[PDB]
Amino acid sequence: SYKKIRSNVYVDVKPLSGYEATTCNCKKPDDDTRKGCVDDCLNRMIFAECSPNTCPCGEQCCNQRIQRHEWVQCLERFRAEEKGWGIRTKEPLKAGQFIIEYLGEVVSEQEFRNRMIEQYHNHSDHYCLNLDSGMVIDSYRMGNEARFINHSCDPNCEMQKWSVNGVYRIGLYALKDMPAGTELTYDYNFHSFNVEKQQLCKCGFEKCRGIIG
Ligand SMILES: C[S@@+](CC[C@H](N)C(=O)[O-])C[C@H]1O[C@@H](n2cnc3c(N)ncnc32)[C@H](O)[C@@H]1O
Ligand SMILES: [Zn+2]
Ligand SMILES: [Zn+2]
Ligand SMILES: [Zn+2]
Repeated sequence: SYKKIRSNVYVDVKPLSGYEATTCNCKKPDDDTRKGCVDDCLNRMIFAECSPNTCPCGEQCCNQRIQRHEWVQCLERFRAEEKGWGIRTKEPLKAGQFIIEYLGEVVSEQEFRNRMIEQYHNHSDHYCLNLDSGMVIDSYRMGNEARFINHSCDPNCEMQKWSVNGVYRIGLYALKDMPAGTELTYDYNFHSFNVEKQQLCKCGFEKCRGIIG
């Protein structure tokens, strides 16, 4: 029962990273076929996508994934046993691959708290990641499919914080290759917000830490 958005909705804050990542220097290819910014390009080293208007690789680069909204067209929602809904791929996924950007209403730490008691009173799930400087990305009412990814103590994905054109945004990247049909997951510990609301983890894992978060 959420509203589908294609981009973050900035409520009362601004996640300005404060660092103008420019001149990624990594050289441009030669074949339209292949890509431009290998596993290098000085920018990707400080998790800062390249500003289109300067990247040596022109329109055919690969470190602007979050900007160009280059999400994977495979994710499929589905009923996860004792975890309600969940997301999974229909196409395999090499590791380190950009999977999708995590959207929502980016709000302050206090703006969220209020929502946490003023509206998310009688609520079961927890939809929001830590963004930066207390600012949070709330997705209880708005966001995309990522809001549907479950937690695992042995994640196959990691949420990463990148400076995009001067604004911190969060993308979901794979940690390990995955066979089609595999459910995407990430560790809510260093990413998801902090509310003493707790739940038993149906992670289904050997050394599972027992509790979410
Ligand atoms: C943002 S939602 C993920 C989508 C959700 N499964 C649904 O049906 O709408 C987060 C909630 O899903 C459930 N969940 C996600 N991962 C879980 C896990 N490993 N174990 C148990 N519950 C999980 C918990 O209620 C948690 O608060
Ligand atoms: Zn570069
Ligand atoms: Zn670039
Ligand atoms: Zn677990």
